[PDB]
Amino acid sequence: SDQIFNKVGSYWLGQKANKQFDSVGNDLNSVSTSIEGGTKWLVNKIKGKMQKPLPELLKEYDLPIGIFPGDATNYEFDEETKKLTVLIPSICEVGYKDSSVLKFTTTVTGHLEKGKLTDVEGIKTKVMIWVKVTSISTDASKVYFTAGMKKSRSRDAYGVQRNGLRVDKF
Repeated sequence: SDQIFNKVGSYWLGQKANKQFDSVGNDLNSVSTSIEGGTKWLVNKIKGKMQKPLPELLKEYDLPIGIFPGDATNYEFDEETKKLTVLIPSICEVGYKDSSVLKFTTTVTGHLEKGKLTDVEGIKTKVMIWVKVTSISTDASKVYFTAGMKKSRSRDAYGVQRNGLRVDKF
């Protein structure tokens, strides 16, 4: 004797959805460098000309001090800097009871103007206070040493009158 009935229902549903966000990246690139090659002389002719009549002109755009050796007083300027740079052959530190001691660096920068070179960057000068911007005011003729009349030196003898030796030349 049977009348058994067990119906089981089955439902179906399918949730379909999709959200996939990703992000695209990017990177930066910047490579740069530089060298120096202003001095160029494959010939070694021992005289302040090298191979071109240039060095006279540099000192010519500069003041009549010529510093002393003729090696220094080079007239150059940088591009990015736009500050003029005078090349001194070697770093000379000159000290005497004059004041104390003065440091003349090689590649010094400053505001060069026809007549006077104002505000340097490399020449630490102590005449009374130690300052690295004490500059050389010249009247395109007479010179007033780096400080501004604080040290009285006559252009007459060799331009700038102090006993220093830029240790690059003998």
